[PDB]
Amino acid sequence: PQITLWKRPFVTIKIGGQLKEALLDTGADDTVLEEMNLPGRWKPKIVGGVGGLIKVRQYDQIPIEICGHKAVSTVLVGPTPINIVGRNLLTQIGCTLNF
Amino acid sequence: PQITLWKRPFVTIKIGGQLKEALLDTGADDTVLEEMNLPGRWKPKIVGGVGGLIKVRQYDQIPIEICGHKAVSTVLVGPTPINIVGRNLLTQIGCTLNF
Ligand SMILES: CC(C)CN(C[C@@H](O)[C@H](Cc1ccccc1)NC(=O)O[C@H]1CO[C@H]2OCC[C@H]21)S(=O)(=O)c1ccc(N)cc1
Repeated sequence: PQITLWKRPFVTIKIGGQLKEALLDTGADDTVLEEMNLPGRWKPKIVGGVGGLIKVRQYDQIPIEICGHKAVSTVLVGPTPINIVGRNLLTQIGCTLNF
Repeated sequence: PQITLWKRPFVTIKIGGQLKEALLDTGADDTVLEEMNLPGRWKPKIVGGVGGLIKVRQYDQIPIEICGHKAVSTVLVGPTPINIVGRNLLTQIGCTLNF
C-alpha cells in the first residue's frame, strides 16, 4: 500500500520479541532505537544527527517484522529521542517515495 | 517521479531564486535549511533530533519549488548540517511512501 505524510509515519515493528513504534525516516541512513536488550555481539559506533553526536551499540543480523516483511538488519541502540527506521531497512522492504 | 532509497534521496530545490540540494525526509516534521537570508517576519523555534536540540528561525509563506512543483510553505533556517525537506512540504507536492 501507500502511506501519506500529513501525520508522522509511525509503524509497528516486532523486534527482540517486543512490539515497538518506529518512525519511517527516509532522512536516516540507519535504524536507531531507544535503549533495549538485543542478543549477540555488538560494536560501539558514533551516530551524528541535527543536534550532535551520540554513542550507540551496533547489532548485526537482527530479525525484524515490519510492514508484513520478515527482515534482517543492522540495528543501532542508544539515546535517540524516538525510534527511527532508516534507509537500510526501508530499502529491504521495497519502500519508495513518489510524487 | 519515483525515488528509491538505496542512496540518500537528494533533490534540487529552488528557494528565492537560489538552487539548493536538499534531502527528502519523512522523519522531519518541517523543512529546515542551512543558514540563509530570507525576507519577511520570522519567529524563533526549537527543534530536536538525534544528538539534541537546535534553535532555528521560522519563516512562514515562503515560495519553494521542487521538481516543477511549486509550494508556499513554512521554512526553518538554522545550523542543520544539511538542507532537509520535511513533511509540511512533501504533503503539498503529493509525495507519499509506497511499498
Ligand atoms: C530524528 C528525526 C525524528 C528528526 N530528524 C530527521 C532525520 O531524518 C535526520 C536528518 C539528518 C540527516 C543528516 C544529518 C543530520 C540530520 N536524520 C538522522 O538523524 O539520521 C541519523 C540516523 O541515521 C544517520 O544517517 C543521517 C544521520 C543519522 S531531525 O534532523 O532532527 C529534524 C527534526 C525536526 C525537523 N523539523 C527537521 C529535522
